Amino acid sequence: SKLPLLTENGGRVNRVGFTRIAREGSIHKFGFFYEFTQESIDFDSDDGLM
Amino acid sequence: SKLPLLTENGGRVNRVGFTRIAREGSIHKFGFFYEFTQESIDFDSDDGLM
Repeated sequence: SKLPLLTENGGRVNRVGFTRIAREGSIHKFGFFYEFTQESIDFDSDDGLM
Repeated sequence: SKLPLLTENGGRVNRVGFTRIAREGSIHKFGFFYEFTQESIDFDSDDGLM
């Protein structure tokens, strides 16, 4: 019932349209840290602690 | 009962005929279109829309 049929006289028949879509995404921020003292390094048994 | 049996006298017996059929096909017309304006091209963000 929706086939674009055409007669020998043509005319303004079977017009169509188009569409488009948009996608999006965003970034975020992360981080963490730790703290220490000089003694916690110098007097510790393991010299490879850091 | 319908075998073409023939005797020694021959004669006009067991005549047959033939037939033929006609097939047909035809073509049809199709088409469609779309329209646009100059502003839909010049002011649109996407220079590759067309």
